Amino acid sequence: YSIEVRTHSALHVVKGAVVKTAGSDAKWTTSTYVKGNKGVLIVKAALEPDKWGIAAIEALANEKVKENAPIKIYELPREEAEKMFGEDMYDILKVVVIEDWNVNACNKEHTKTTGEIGPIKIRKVRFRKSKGLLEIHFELL
Repeated sequence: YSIEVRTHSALHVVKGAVVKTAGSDAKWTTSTYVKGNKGVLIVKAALEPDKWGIAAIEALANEKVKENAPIKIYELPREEAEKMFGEDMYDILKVVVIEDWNVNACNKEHTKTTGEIGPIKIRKVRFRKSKGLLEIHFELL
């Protein structure tokens, strides 16, 4: 797999890892970004994490990677998708679903399973109190 195909599949894993810890406080992904082996996820959240709740994310991320879960893909019509899933899928349709972790209508090339992507390490986490946003830098090995 390409260095960025992997990277991009990580976005979904990291996202689900965020949802697990933050719960409802992960309001939505405002944006993402990919460059080489390095990625950035930006989420709208009320409060900021506490070092523990940052290691927890890198941990949940890597845990999902270590259980080599299938990155399920559905190419469904405009509707039908919405009945099967719903609001939780937005930021014909191409929907990427990591069972019980993340549902996302992404439109790019992904690895087949979480294993392929490999180890995820969180580099830096920035919070903007001004805007209510959480920025999460990471890269693969």
